[PDB]
Amino acid sequence: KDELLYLNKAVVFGSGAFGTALAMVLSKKCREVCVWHMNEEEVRLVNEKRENVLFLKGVQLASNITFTSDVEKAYNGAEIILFVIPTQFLRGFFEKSGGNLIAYAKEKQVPVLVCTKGIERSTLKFPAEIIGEFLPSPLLSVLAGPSFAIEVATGVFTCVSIASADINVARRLQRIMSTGDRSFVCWATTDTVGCEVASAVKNVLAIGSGVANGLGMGLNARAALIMRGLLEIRDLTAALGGDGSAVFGLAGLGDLQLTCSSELSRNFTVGKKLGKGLPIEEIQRTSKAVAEGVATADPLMRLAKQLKVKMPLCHQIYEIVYKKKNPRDALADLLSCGLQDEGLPPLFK
Amino acid sequence: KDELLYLNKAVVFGSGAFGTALAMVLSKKCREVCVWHMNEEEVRLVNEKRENVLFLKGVQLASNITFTSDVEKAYNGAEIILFVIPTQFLRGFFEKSGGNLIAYAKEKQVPVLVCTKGIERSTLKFPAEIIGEFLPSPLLSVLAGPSFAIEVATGVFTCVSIASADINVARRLQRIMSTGDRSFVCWATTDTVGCEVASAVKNVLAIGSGVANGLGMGLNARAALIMRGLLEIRDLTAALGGDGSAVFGLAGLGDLQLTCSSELSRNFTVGKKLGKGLPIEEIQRTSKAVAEGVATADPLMRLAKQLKVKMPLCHQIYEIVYKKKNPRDALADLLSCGLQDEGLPPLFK
Ligand SMILES: NC(=O)c1c[n+]([C@@H]2O[C@H](COP(=O)([O-])OP(=O)(O)OC[C@H]3O[C@@H](n4cnc5c(N)ncnc54)[C@H](O)[C@@H]3O)[C@@H](O)[C@H]2O)ccc1[C@H](O)C(=O)COP(=O)(O)O
Ligand SMILES: NC(=O)c1c[n+]([C@@H]2O[C@H](COP(=O)([O-])OP(=O)(O)OC[C@H]3O[C@@H](n4cnc5c(N)ncnc54)[C@H](O)[C@@H]3O)[C@@H](O)[C@H]2O)ccc1[C@H](O)C(=O)COP(=O)(O)O
Repeated sequence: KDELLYLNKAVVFGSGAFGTALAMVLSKKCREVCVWHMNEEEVRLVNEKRENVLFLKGVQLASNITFTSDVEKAYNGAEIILFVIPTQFLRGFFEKSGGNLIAYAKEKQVPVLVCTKGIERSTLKFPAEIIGEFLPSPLLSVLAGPSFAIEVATGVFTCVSIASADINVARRLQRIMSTGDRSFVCWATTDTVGCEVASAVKNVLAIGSGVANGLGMGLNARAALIMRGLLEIRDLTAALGGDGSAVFGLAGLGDLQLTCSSELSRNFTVGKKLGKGLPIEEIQRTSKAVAEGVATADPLMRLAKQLKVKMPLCHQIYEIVYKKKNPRDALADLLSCGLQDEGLPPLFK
Repeated sequence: KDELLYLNKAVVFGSGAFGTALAMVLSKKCREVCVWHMNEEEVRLVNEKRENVLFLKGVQLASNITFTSDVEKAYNGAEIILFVIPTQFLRGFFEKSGGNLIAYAKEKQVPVLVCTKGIERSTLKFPAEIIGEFLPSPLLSVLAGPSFAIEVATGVFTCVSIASADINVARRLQRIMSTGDRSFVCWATTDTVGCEVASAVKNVLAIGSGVANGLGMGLNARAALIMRGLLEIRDLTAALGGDGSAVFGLAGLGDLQLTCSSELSRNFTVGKKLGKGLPIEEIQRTSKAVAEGVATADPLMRLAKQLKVKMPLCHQIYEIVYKKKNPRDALADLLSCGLQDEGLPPLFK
């Protein structure tokens, strides 16, 4: 079935750049799209201006997108639910505001699409695992790929993966999310673990790429970091029981290479500033958008230690981000290994 | 052993941007480096200016680099030979000027490092196979990775792969080419087929990335092209009997992602101009540097046909370059497939 599905209503819990961008996609597919934001005064401003002046400036909202601070008005009648709340705020949302949403989603068996990327600080859980404490796992699918919000929001060609345990669920969602003007194209997979691992780790690597840039290194170095970094995604995926199909697909390779290669990435930008010598405390004090890699770096290290997975690049980035290791010392220690084989396994016999 | 090796002399056959860049690397490892160039008047100019004003403007040559037009003086006493002559000119060099060089390399068993990328028009041969008509296989190794000439020549951090059938040869060359200031770092491998396929095909794909950019597409689109394109490298590598370890290594993923992402790529730049509406004939007449993808695209299609390997992106790129196909029509034909699975095989159970 290559034919598109359309809905009466979608709800997006996530008022940031990406939640808004995905609301813009859904506006083409749904009669009505509701976006939930926590602050009522800010909601009124966004609705009045027909522009998310908080988190996606310069993009006029479609008329069929409405912001609200009322969780129940947001989800009522929704036929798909998207979560795009940043990782470290997801749990709080369900604890504070999620009770009746949970009962609704369960009652009406509403598909949930997790678009958040990262690892939660103390629990070491991926976003879908956080959500899985509150909602049944069969309702949960994962969206992941190279999808900068500004390009997605304005309908510039974008490919993403949708992962679900059951491939027929992924294929249905692919028909809901994909657009007939071919601006947003989804590809189905079952590798939910590979998708979420790649998504979380790629943000940490992107800080590394930004550090390289800030230190005055070039495009050759960036390419080397992407290539060696993907190995870390691959090894963690294997240790966590993922089948690894996502690693060299849109969620892994595609998103990793995208995020490591542009200042549009908030994580890249954090890296650049660290490489130029700013402390993380000042970066984060003056930042108006979430850089998930910052909070992910520590729980990623703890998870990898637990599973005995060596992640040399992510380890040094963690040292820079959380232990104030001078980026030049981190670089030196990274390259202290001496000469080696590329060391990749054959794909073929 | 990971201690560096130093030579008395190296010779580089290839006076272009990359040959000159690699001579700059070798000037750190060798007492003397000779670069062969076909034209004596231009040789005198380069030597006088202490700058390759023909093909690498703005970079001052090390004092221990000398250009020459005399083949026999170039290789005399050299303990490594690099070939960096563009693919379509390699054969002519051996037929017209290579007789004594060939005897020297054989008699003294001098390691030869092939740095040229592409596929030769009539024969469908990779650069090491062309050279392999004249020099025996145990002397041939291949250099491949994300290594833009300007960054290499000026000592900005670069990683490359060196492939040889015997891993011990590759590891020896790695010790000769890698620098102690850690500016140029080599990784050993045996996947010579994978390296050379990736090197040839990535140039064609880079034209495609350029076309996307010239058509006004964004970074999300670029990431998708890189991800899908690598599958074509992978499939062709399998058909040609490579073990595929290089596909997601520096030669494949690394070099592809680099070349598809920067106007420093000659092939990207050709693509961009094609995407903007310029005919290939105008591009080629105002071109001051080789775009290997242009000439490669034809034999690449013939080889893929011969092997029954589908290469959907490379096919459309070939149509744009050789058959006057409107880039917008090529894009439409690419995007007419309907919704699919990502369809990558698992790496693990
Ligand atoms: N922005 C993107 O391009 C992008 C974003 N994501 C993910 O989307 C998630 C949402 O982040 P966002 O980009 O929408 O973030 P803003 O920083 O734009 O929004 C902040 C939201 O958080 C709320 N918020 C802020 N503070 C609080 C507190 N204290 N409490 C509760 N709620 C709060 C606020 O009200 C907004 O709703 C996050 O997990 C990202 O990893 C995935 C895909 C893409 C891209 O493919 C991508 O991955 C981009 O890479 P990158 O390197 O990430 O740019
Ligand atoms: N330039 C690079 O950054 C680069 C270049 N290469 C390869 O190096 C090989 C040599 O190319 P070059 O870049 O040095 O090319 P110039 O165009 O700089 O030199 C032309 C040479 O050809 C001679 N020449 C010119 N016309 C003739 C004729 N008619 N007869 C004989 N000899 C001739 C001339 O005298 C020079 O020696 C070629 O196969 C490339 O694929 C690999 C690695 C890198 C980079 O990683 C890389 O791959 C770059 O990607 P890209 O997309 O390619 O930019």
